[PDB]
Amino acid sequence: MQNITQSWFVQGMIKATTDAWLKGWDERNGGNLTLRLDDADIAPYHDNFHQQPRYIPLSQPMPLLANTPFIVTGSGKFFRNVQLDPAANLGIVKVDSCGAGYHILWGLTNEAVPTSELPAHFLSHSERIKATNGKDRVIMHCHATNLIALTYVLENDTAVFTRQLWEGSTECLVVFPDGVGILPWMVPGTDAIGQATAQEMQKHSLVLWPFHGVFGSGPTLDETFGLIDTAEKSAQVLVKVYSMGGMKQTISREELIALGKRFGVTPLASALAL
Amino acid sequence: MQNITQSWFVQGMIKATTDAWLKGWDERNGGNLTLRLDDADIAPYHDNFHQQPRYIPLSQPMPLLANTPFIVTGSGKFFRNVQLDPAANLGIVKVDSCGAGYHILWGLTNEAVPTSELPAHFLSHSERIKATNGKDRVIMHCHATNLIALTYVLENDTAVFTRQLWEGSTECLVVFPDGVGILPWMVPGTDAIGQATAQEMQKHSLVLWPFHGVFGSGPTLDETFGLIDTAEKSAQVLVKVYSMGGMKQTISREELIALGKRFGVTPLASALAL
Amino acid sequence: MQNITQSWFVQGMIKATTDAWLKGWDERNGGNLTLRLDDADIAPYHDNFHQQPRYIPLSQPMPLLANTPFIVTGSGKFFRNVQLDPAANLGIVKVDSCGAGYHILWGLTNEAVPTSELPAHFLSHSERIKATNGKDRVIMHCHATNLIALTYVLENDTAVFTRQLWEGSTECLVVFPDGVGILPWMVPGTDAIGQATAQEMQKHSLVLWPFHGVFGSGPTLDETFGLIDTAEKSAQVLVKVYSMGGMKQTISREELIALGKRFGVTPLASALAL
Amino acid sequence: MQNITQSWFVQGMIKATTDAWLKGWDERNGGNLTLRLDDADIAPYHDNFHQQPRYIPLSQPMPLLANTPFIVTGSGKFFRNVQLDPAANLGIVKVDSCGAGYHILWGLTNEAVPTSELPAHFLSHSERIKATNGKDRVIMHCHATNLIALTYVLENDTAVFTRQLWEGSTECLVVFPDGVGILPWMVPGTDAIGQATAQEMQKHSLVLWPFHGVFGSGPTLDETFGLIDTAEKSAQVLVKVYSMGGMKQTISREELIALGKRFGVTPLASALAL
Ligand SMILES: O=C(O)[C@H]1O[C@@H]2O[C@H]3[C@H](O)[C@@H](O)[C@@H](O[C@H]4[C@H](O)[C@@H](O)[C@@H](O[C@H]5[C@H](O)[C@@H](O)[C@@H](O[C@H]6[C@H](O)[C@@H](O)[C@@H](O[C@H]7[C@H](O)[C@@H](O)[C@@H](O[C@H]8[C@H](O)[C@@H](O)[C@@H](O[C@H]1[C@H](O)[C@H]2O)O[C@@H]8CO)O[C@@H]7CO)O[C@@H]6C(=O)O)O[C@@H]5CO)O[C@@H]4CO)O[C@@H]3CO
Ligand SMILES: *[C@H]1CC(=O)N(c2ccc(NNc3ccccc3)cc2)C1=O
Ligand SMILES: [Zn+2]
Ligand SMILES: [Zn+2]
Ligand SMILES: [Zn+2]
Repeated sequence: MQNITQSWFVQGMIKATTDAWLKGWDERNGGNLTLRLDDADIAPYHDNFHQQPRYIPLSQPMPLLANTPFIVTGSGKFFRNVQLDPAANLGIVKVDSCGAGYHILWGLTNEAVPTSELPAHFLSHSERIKATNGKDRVIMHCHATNLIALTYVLENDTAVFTRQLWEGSTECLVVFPDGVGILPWMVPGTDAIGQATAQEMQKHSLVLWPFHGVFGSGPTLDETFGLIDTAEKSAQVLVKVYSMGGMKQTISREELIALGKRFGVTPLASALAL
Repeated sequence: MQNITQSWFVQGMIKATTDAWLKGWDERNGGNLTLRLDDADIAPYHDNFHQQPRYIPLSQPMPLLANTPFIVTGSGKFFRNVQLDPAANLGIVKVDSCGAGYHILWGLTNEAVPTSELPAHFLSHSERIKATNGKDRVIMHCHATNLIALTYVLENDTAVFTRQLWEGSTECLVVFPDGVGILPWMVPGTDAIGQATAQEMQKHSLVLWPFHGVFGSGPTLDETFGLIDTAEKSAQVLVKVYSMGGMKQTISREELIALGKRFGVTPLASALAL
Repeated sequence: MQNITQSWFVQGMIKATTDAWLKGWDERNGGNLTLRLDDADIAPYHDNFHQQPRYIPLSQPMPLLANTPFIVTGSGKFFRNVQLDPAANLGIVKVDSCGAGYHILWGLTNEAVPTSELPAHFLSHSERIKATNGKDRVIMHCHATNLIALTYVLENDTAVFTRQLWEGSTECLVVFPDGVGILPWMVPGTDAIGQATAQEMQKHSLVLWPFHGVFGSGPTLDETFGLIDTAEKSAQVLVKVYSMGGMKQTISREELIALGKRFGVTPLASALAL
Repeated sequence: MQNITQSWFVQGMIKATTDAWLKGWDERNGGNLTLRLDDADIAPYHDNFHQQPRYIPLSQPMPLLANTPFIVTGSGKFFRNVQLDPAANLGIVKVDSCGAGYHILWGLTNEAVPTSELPAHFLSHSERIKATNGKDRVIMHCHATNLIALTYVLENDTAVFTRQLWEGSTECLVVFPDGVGILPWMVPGTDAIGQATAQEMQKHSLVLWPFHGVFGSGPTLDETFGLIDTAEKSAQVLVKVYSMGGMKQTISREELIALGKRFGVTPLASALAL
């Protein structure tokens, strides 16, 4: 029998980390990746399961994610090294039936632990199932080069930042009609910043952090990568245009209304009012 | 018998799309490619043709493309994965006797359909055949990065933009003396955008969609790729000098007038006036 | 038996050169890279050892490096060509028990000689041992594109340069809390530059050569790569922000101390108080 | 301000129970009804809300239904009396932010509590959101007079039972292509019967309990009533024909394929096999 590394999800995880390394958003060990699975998916690969599932408690209870398996990226690992050693960089966990801990059933070899952003990754998983009726399954974080440079010149508010991104290209409005949410500056790695991010996940599928990076979610990896990929391309044009002397002509407010009606999308009221 | 995946026109598609994802042009699902073929080309590959060709009516009758087969890229597909699975992403179609629709013969599995810009393809394919006596065989669309940012700062004029594009490099004038078409901003995926795009093809081989991208048309795949990339290089040259404070010396009109007649080429008279 | 070229350190250094090759940092033959080894790491591979080891005396005595084996690159050797020929581009040397000479054991064939900057690498190799108690093992030098351009604009003072890099990315204060030291411009390849470069290595892990390149040290082959990669990305963001027109809001001094307080890193007082 | 008793959802809950009383399926206090609302629906009626919302703990957590309001019928109430005193027979509940209980805001005066079959209603509400993508909102239970008679004489199996009601009338195929579910006889009002009912709701929108009654689901009250109404009328002609001696000519298996293909409806596999 083929080992678990030949499964459909493991091969998918290599594709995401390999291509992000060529894009240039994951210098050193920046970025994380988590995926949601089903109990039927991992059924044939019971042989690979470790004989000692390590148990790690949860920071706070998550009743909604009871008996839910995930495949995550280990902490302190290089995204470029994932394609070379899947066993030592990845792993699978399963949330207990109570919602206060998980068991490491494979991977994370040599006392490796999941990403330190797990409280942010798990809290946003819960708030997106409710807002999508169990469709979104993937959470991704990356330090988009063109998005970080924007937070130093643009006002740090939800309205104007979302409006600016809509004018970067035509397809931007269609992909994320709900806009993006930007927080004030906060120290990473704390639960106080995970709650704020999870609060903004209730209304948007794209989250911005000033001077740090970006957050996104989607149904599958291909659709999740496309959401971030489209967002960064719009930022690339703006930085190039802004250094030329600033914007001169752009899409009018009424023009975006006509675009929204054709594709059956509802633009954000706050942003369109600008 | 050699598989259809190894044919010359299939190997042409895998080369052209992969060379566009590596240039940062086709984020998400942006981009499509239709190439005209002959009945002799598809004759040896009758074994792999589908036994139940689904019939899909065309929006408008196209008598000039009757009995003319085409190869198309699927709608909503990702240019990164075309090399990974050409059959699920590429397809072949054939126009019926009366020019009212088309049949699916191979590819486009799992209820896949040709690209949503198909009406914009056939309206321009028919016109380009008339202008160049059937030499044209490729239609290319992609989201070049530096090209789009030019529309945000320069006047959206056919003559003005072509004039600037000629001064960016010495080879640009010879490659496209006919100039590049420009259109107002409009909603994609409609037959109205198909008419306007095909209408301007009577006098230009390239059309620029503001804030969206570019439209290509040429005799073969190799020249079509280099037809737009020549304008992309002039844009990258233009972008760098613009941020420097402006352009101070360039090719003068008196230098340009003698250049074309060295090669015996007829320049665009409208741009020569400026 | 297995060739020494199939060991861990030979394959490991092949990665480091090729990765930096595509970044655009090491055109022609610029840049250097050495790694410290152990006697046990090379014990079983005496088969590839040269029968007669050539002897070269050191310019100045180095007592701390006595009887220690190293692996280095060759002078006048491009970083691209290494993967095509491991033997003709690398070499392993072992300093004598006195600290005055070394013998070439394997590699460096065809009268190959180590890099001309060997005094600068050996001087910094010894002095980093005192500071890190033998943890650091790699010294790297390469022409980082965006760090070179910064010295033309920013003043060459430790307090100003360190603060700007800390503000271009959140993680910078955690990666190099000691700051970056700046030297005056000197003629390369001499011994005067080697003594000043080592002088700054007592209080910095990143030393900048104006208009020439950067120096950095790391515990392993990958940590030293990320250290330069993290610092390069920070300078890349600062280049666009400064070129876009200016910098308007920033991370305040109160936030900077709070960020370093959480991760247990002491910022440089002189630059922090700015 | 218009009274809450004249709202669009209270006047719609009277109609559903009054109409079933004239059918005869709700003798004494048999049957109950629940409806899902939105927070905007009950916002204007804040004035009439009780100042001391009673808190009732739930048997088991229901995290998916957090912060969701409903309207239900009381326990031990007569369907005939709802039109006489709406405030004593109906009530408004709201699940808390965690999912372990609910409050009572209006109605159910003189210490009245919701129906004893709420866990069955709540568990089916949660499940049908996943299998339908948030469209089904209503759950109804009633004792069909004839459908009980069919159980005493027909084999208690899912396959033949589904196919027989499919032969009653032509519209039966279109309305419920997924058939009906039949459970082994268990004592009503238990948590075991609630879990078993929810499992069958993952496939079909009609559930049969032997000798007791029926369950239904739909987007609105009118659409939910017509599902059971169509099922009952189809079962009416069955016993009428059956009591005359049995069937003599019925619908062939072939005609079920032709009718389903006409309206783009995929029938059940096992039922169509018979
Ligand atoms: O109404 C309910 O929400 C509840 O409200 C009141 O409770 C408040 C507490 O009095 C108050 O101190 C505070 O609680 C904090 C607590 O002090 C902290 O220590 C921490 O709690 C963590 C806990 O220490 C940790 O062990 C774990 O808890 C799990 C628990 O061990 C495990 O057994 C299970 O709990 C189940 C419980 O055993 C069941 O009986 C039942 O619980 C009922 C309970 O019996 C009812 O009385 C009622 O609780 C009231 C409570 O009485 C009020 O005082 O309702 C409960 C739900 O039906 O079900 C439980 C779930 O299965 O799981 C526990 C967990 O879910 O994993 O984790 C704890 C969280 O990290 O934090 C709490 C919260 O800050 O605040 C309470 C809310 O106001
Ligand atoms: C949300 C859902 C839920 O049930 N929660 C919760 C709160 C408190 C709690 N306390 N448990 C406890 C307290 C003291 C001693 C033993 C157990 C358990 C669960 C939420 O927060
Ligand atoms: Zn980050
Ligand atoms: Zn496009
Ligand atoms: Zn140098």
